[PDB]
Amino acid sequence: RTFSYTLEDHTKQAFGVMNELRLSQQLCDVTLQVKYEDIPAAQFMAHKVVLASSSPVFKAMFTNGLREQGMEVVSIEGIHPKVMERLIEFAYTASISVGEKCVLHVMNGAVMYQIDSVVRACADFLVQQL
Amino acid sequence: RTFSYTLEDHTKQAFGVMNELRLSQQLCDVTLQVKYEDIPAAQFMAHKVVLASSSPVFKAMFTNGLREQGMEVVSIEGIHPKVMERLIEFAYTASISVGEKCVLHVMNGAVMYQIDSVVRACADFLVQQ
Ligand SMILES: [Ca+2]
Repeated sequence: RTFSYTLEDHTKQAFGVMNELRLSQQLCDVTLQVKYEDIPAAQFMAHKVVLASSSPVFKAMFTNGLREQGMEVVSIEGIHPKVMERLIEFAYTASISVGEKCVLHVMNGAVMYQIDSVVRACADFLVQQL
Repeated sequence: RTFSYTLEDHTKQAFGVMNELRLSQQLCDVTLQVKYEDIPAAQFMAHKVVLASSSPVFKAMFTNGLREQGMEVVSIEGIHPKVMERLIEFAYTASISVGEKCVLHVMNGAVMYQIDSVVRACADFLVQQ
């Protein structure tokens, strides 16, 4: 005989704790430094695994080579802090919420990190405004 | 107007990748060394955030002390490797599967790491037997 059990809510509970840890700045091993014209650089701390889990681009970036130990700082250009903030929040929560006139720029930021699900959703939202 | 989107399956997909990373032994920042009487220590590579997300014991263990630089090796005693394996698998997949006659020792491990859900399921199983 075999005992089996699965907790249906597990991955949502778990992500809830991981997001708490991100906001507390605990266990974080990467800092995203986001530089946008004529405004100060912003910093977002996160966990590489979590970014990897949602984005093949971050996955490739953090499994390639092997970086000298500790806090990695990654320079990001071409994307507003607030777009990156929203992609990060998506990785950690499963949700994103954006002013309708800026959906195009979020989409492009999701393109850049190959977050296909938010690329599609953005796209479908733009197509129903035609 | 506002644009709103949630991907309902996101957290299952993302745990699927995190689990692949664990099995490919990439990005790992902790190696558990599990020692058990008259058997050599077994190693298990995992991601601290992930273990912390599923176990307050792991959470406390990795948030206490200093922001560790790189791979930490951690001695563990009082749990067979295979019990730890199944708890780690549970953390990363939401599922655990064990032969009936060892449910008790799995329950004990889940108590040790304060995985409450698997404690309750193991209890439930042992009472209706
Ligand atoms: Ca408890």
